[PDB]
Amino acid sequence: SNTQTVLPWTGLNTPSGVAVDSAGTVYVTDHGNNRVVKLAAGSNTQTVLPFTGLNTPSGVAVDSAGTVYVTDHGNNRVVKLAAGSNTQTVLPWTGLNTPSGVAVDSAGTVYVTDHGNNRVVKLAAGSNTQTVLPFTGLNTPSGVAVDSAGTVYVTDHGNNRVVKLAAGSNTQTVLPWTGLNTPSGVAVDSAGTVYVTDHGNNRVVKLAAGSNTQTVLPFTGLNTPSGVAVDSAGTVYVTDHGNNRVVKLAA
Repeated sequence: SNTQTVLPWTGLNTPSGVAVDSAGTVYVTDHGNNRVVKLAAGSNTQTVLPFTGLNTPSGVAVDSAGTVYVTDHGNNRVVKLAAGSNTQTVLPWTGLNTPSGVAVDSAGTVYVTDHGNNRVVKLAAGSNTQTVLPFTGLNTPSGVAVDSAGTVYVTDHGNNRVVKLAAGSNTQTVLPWTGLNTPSGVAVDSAGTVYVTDHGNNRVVKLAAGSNTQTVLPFTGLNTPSGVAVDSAGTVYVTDHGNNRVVKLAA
């Protein structure tokens, strides 16, 4: 598709992050209202998830079980809420300063970019052992994604680059993403295409696996795109921060 759709949310303010589950439900960190909102596919009526005491949440992810993970930036913590529950769980991150993004893989491992500590950390499901991913040269990592192979993708906001790290590997690859400025969000689809939100150029770009040739996605009227998600159908969802809206673009 060539023309974007504005999702029927109400009362958003400076939305910071977006996730989408297998059922097409869309989840948004309504950063300016200190809450997390949820929208079923083909619904015009959001619901507010019963998190407690959030403060300018920066990012969101959802796993196969429908559990929702939120980087509660203002409180230096990451919380999760299982589907149907009213009790949030504070994850056992230690030494976590300012979480800027969160991703969860199919095995339930959680990945968090720590903006204030210039690093990316992960929590294995069940084990709850934090480890620091051996990225090198980072500078205020702003978002994170994980593909089905376990490759971790980080937007290295300070160095205008996207870097990836193969699972258990010691090889970090800079994506040959020409013209990138201040990347702020990342997502990866099942074909390994990478989607990045770019503040400097105020746009959303994508890069196919094994490609030097980006596409600028034809969104329109964006003011600071802040988060991005891609569903199994290839629909691209973007939080339009400066416009208090969430836009999407079918494949």
